[PDB]
Amino acid sequence: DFMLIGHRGATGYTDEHTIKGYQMALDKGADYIELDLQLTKDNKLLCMHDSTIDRTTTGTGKVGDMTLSYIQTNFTSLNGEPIPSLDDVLNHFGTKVKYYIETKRPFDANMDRELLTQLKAKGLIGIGSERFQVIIQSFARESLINIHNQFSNIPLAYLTSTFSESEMDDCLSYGFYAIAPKYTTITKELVDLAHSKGLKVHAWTVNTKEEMQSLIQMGVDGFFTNYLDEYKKI
Ligand SMILES: O=P(O)(O)OC[C@H](O)CO
Ligand SMILES: [Ca+2]
Repeated sequence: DFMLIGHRGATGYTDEHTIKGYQMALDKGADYIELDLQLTKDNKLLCMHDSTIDRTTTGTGKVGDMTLSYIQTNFTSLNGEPIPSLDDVLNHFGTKVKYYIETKRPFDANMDRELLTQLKAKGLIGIGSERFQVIIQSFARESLINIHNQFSNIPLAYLTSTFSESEMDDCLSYGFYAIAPKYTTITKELVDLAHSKGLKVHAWTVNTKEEMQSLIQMGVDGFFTNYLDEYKKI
């Protein structure tokens, strides 16, 4: 009844968005590994939070300006792990793990298409797939609506830095499964209102046991954390 999400893998303990980090998240008790995706010049999907590789890799530049091959052959994560593609992660873990996958902005129909192509190739969506094995999240309503039009049974989470009744109503209108608000905007009254509308609430990004306890008392259905070991201390 509660979803513990490893934010970019196990970010508090190791490099974000590495297969080593995704594995560490699973080892530390995450229900879901969380991927952020950026579109390469050749319309492949890179596990990368920022539009640019400058902060987290040995390289620089916009992901959209380089081919997947150029990025993976020339650069590594800060501490030397490979920079994984969506394909690399799905090939590594297959149907053994649950994925919480963000389409980063700007909205791009090519990103949505490539995401659905890679998931379908592993049987993670469409016929015979387990509901909740993949949740897709975005700040871009356009990405979630486009995906919902193509694969109506994938649970979708709308990412927001606010938590208003108008946003909950939009989630209902477009058939989204969850609203995913910044955790400091959440109150028990707002969670109860979301629940009354048939929405789940997935809070991000909570990093202390005290703040985890507060969110659980408010009745959130899940949260994203950098520090999975803190959940075992609640
Ligand atoms: O860390 P960000 O910037 O992707 O913020 C959203 C949370 O990670 C939940 O996807
Ligand atoms: Ca994210």
